Amino acid sequence: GTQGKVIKCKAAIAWKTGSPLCIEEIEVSPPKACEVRIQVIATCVCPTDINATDPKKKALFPVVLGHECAGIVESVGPGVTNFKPGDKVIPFFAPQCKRCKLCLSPLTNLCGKLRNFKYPTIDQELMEDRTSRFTCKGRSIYHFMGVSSFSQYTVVSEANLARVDDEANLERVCLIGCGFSSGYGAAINTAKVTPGSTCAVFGLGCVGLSAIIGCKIAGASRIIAIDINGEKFPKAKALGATDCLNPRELDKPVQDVITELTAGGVDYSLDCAGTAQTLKAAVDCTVLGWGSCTVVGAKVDEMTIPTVDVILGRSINGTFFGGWKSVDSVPNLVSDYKNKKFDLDLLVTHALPFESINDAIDLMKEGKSIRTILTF
Amino acid sequence: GKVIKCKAAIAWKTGSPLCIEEIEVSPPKACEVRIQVIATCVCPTDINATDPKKKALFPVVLGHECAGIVESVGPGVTNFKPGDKVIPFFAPQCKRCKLCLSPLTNLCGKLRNFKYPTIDQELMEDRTSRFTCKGRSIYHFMGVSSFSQYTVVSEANLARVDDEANLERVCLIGCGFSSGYGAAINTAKVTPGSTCAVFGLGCVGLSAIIGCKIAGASRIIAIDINGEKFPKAKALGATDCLNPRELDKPVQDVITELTAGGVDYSLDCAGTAQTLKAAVDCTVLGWGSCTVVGAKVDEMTIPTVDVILGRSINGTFFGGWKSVDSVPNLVSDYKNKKFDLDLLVTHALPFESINDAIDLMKEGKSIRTILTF
Ligand SMILES: NC(=O)C1=CN([C@@H]2O[C@H](COP(=O)(O)OP(=O)(O)OC[C@H]3O[C@@H](n4cnc5c(N)ncnc54)[C@H](O)[C@@H]3O)[C@@H](O)[C@H]2O)C=CC1
Ligand SMILES: NC(=O)C1=CN([C@@H]2O[C@H](COP(=O)(O)OP(=O)(O)OC[C@H]3O[C@@H](n4cnc5c(N)ncnc54)[C@H](O)[C@@H]3O)[C@@H](O)[C@H]2O)C=CC1
Ligand SMILES: O=CNC1CCCCC1
Ligand SMILES: O=CNC1CCCCC1
Ligand SMILES: [Zn+2]
Ligand SMILES: [Zn+2]
Ligand SMILES: [Zn+2]
Ligand SMILES: [Zn+2]
Repeated sequence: GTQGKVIKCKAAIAWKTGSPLCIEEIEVSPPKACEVRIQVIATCVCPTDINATDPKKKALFPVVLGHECAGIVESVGPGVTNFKPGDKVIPFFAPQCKRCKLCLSPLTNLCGKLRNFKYPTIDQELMEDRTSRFTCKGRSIYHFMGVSSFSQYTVVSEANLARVDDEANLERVCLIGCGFSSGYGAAINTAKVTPGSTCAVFGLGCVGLSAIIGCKIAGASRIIAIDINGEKFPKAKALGATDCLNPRELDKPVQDVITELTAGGVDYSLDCAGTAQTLKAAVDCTVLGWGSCTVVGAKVDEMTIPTVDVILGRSINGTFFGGWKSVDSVPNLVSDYKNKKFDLDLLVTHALPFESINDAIDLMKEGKSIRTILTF
Repeated sequence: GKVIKCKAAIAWKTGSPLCIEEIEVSPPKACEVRIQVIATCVCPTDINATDPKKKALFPVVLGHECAGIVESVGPGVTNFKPGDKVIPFFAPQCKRCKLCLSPLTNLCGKLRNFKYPTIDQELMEDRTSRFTCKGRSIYHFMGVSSFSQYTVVSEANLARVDDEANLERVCLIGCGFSSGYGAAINTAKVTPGSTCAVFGLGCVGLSAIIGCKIAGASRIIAIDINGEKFPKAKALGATDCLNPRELDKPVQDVITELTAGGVDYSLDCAGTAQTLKAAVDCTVLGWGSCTVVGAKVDEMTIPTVDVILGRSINGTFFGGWKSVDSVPNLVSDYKNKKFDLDLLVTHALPFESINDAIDLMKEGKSIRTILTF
């Protein structure tokens, strides 16, 4: 684990699609220029990781999945000075090189670092110099979304991580790595929820729940939580939801129930589920004139919206990592948590050994968990 | 309260052109004004009403883009008097509802059908018509019905304008110009130094180009499959012109390459499945904004990834202008030469030759044909 030397450690590898992850012993090369090798302390399983193991979806194999985590810097490549061994950090799929047009713009959190703009899931599958830091059984392993946290040690670009509070609880702040930040920021930054406004959140998993926390912090007077899984309602309400609706138990489309309940629709809707149903419902349930729909989750490649709807005032946009300038914002979210601005503990339903990663996956696929904290 | 006998164009049924008929225009009741139409244009929306594939009501007095003068006002009306120059419009501002009070929209509670606005405001406020022809009551069209020497509109559908206004040009403010102009300024919210793309170069797209220029855009790309529309687009500010028919690559890729990433704002003033798709594709990632103005199809398919990567989509209704309050100002701006509406008028024809104005429009030979009496 010493600097400059290759590290051998446990990691979950997906040798191919539609298969369960395999606990292997891999070789993690040392960081090259502008890279940082991190000791992953805690990591969660995000549906996007599972999505990668879906035969119906495009992906690269073999690969070290995982991208939501927190850890400690083990070593930094040549020329790196903003990071040093011992620092607590949180990597993320959304880079912020701070040295490009996109990074300079206050209108986006995208970065010129990103290359693929049609399949973000298969981008950042290798380091800058198009090579991998991972090796297992003489084979080269693909990185995932610039993070690959399903390994006790991973190497990431400097543009893909932030140093956080020295006293940050790595087993909770790891949620800031993707899930929490994405939903929280979708409400605050992308949808731009305003005080006294009404909101609708579709999908009550970690993202949807964080979106609710965000709407609450933003001052929404009413937050309608929608999910086909009634179990998700208690946690939703505990986080600020004022109304809960299960499309499965309604005789009318859920968007028409929301419209009636609010006498015209909500000011802001956030789809944190992403199905054909939710995407359409998320747009329909907003008020005409100024209704705003924000796409957060997306299980489908397209959404179809009537021309008359946009003409009559409905707007549609979407988020990428909650609209946060990652490097600058992540440290702030960690501080907000330290100051108890929101409670990340309510997002953790399970905590298993890394070896039990496949069980963490099943729990999620089965919708029996929000987030499962995996530790090595 | 005299009943006026005049000529007007009536659409008796779908699939048939308008007919010049002698009609009886009843006097204005409460909160109403009887206008003497001085100049009116045919808008593609007027033409669509007679298209079998489109929802519409019959019989009907079509038209909604015009300018005229007050012939007589209804009981209690004080904001209008005979002789005042006025401009009616489909976007009402009754100033008696919740929507009118809201600074986040220019919609109005007077509107009732939000799925088919073209068949809305088909009758006055008291659900009765002011038009009669051969013992038959005729529907009004979008609260205006300008294809008549005289028409009656709700007070919420008109505004008094500058006494020295050239009704022969300011009539464009009744719909086409206001919508395109406002789409750029109010809806897309074009910013100084920005790059824009305008699809469809008819009266709306051209006005959108004018809007983009006034808003300070530094680059305005004009796209149309009809190259004959470019000269005027350039005359109004277009910096680049692209004809999809003459490009081997999809026009959106050409726009993206020509701008190294796309434009900041796109405005679709054509409305086909292709332009709507191109309008979104050609915007930059991160903050690209597509504003739907024209719409020939009921739906638009947006890739989920586009929105996630920063592109946004919205639409305009009468250019987002609070009609009653804004219309008078647009007239003043023209008076002050803030922009020149004369360029939008390509032809002039006697009202009775309305069907010829319609044919010109369908041949793509015109922007706006003024119909006079
Ligand atoms: N845009 C961005 O930057 C990000 C997007 N995401 C995406 O957001 C989504 C949500 O993430 P998680 O909360 O972690 O996932 P999750 O699987 O825990 O959440 C899905 C929830 O939506 C519900 N649902 C499914 N179909 C539904 C329907 N028809 N109507 C209502 N509810 C329905 C489920 O019952 C479940 O509670 C995922 O699709 C994920 O890939 C995650 C991070 C960032
Ligand atoms: N949202 C709102 O409140 C309003 C919407 N409109 C609508 O806006 C649209 C435009 O109105 P006008 O300028 O008066 O109509 P128009 O018929 O004169 O304009 C259409 C123009 O687009 C071009 N075009 C057609 N297919 C094209 C393609 N694939 N690519 C590029 N250009 C293409 C045509 O050659 C033509 O020059 C109409 O659909 C109209 O109903 C008009 C007023 C207000
Ligand atoms: O879950 C993490 N990341 C993904 C979510 C879908 C859009 C791109 C980023
Ligand atoms: O062209 C004039 N008006 C259009 C405005 C958008 C709705 C259909 C009517
Ligand atoms: Zn994720
Ligand atoms: Zn950057
Ligand atoms: Zn019109
Ligand atoms: Zn009103």
